Amino acid sequence: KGEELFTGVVPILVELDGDVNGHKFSVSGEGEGDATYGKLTLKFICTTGKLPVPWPTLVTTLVQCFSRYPDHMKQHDFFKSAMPEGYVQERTISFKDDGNYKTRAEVKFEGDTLVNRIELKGIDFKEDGNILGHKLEYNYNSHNVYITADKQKNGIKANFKIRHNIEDGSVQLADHYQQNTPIGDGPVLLPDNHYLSTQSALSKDPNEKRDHMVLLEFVTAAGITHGMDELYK
Ligand SMILES: [Mg+2]
Repeated sequence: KGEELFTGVVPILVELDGDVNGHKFSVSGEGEGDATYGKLTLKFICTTGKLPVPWPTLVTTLVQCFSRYPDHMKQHDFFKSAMPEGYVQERTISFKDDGNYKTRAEVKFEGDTLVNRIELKGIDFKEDGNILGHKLEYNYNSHNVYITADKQKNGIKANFKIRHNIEDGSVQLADHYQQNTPIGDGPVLLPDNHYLSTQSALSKDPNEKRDHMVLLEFVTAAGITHGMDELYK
């Protein structure tokens, strides 16, 4: 059902309201996704002024329905199956030796646009730790997002660790725990264990004076046992 909404290019809107250690801010993003290619193109603007945390710390919060699910794994794509009514996605992001973010997002269609609306709350950050001291490089490593079914919730959970490069050559770890639950009452796909292989490239718009982030991302599902190789023998 839901997967049919993702055969072409879909416009995306992202709206985030944040509070980190009492620093309030908002981010708006616009772009498009084409799940056929696992591909996202988005530009984000801090609409309140200067962003009080580094942009890379917000990438995971700022639409896994655009992941490319290989045909042989189509029955494992929770995210699209929940559309158009959508899902709630919640995360706890624990920065090693530092504070944490808690996020709540609703991801659904509004007309023909896929919208991601987020509230983010950060607490217990160190004033001159890597986050509030802005010591993170403006770049982004590749990762895997490990998904498991959460039958009790008619949804999924995921766990993964983000490695953020620090300007002195060290790494800041950000442990992620996620849960997704459908908003609608219809049936969804409950997957076998698998992962999403993610890659994200961060850049700047040379004509933009606001604080912003341009993002190119590719996400591909993997990790499910297939017998396809035997076709070629
Ligand atoms: Mg306290």
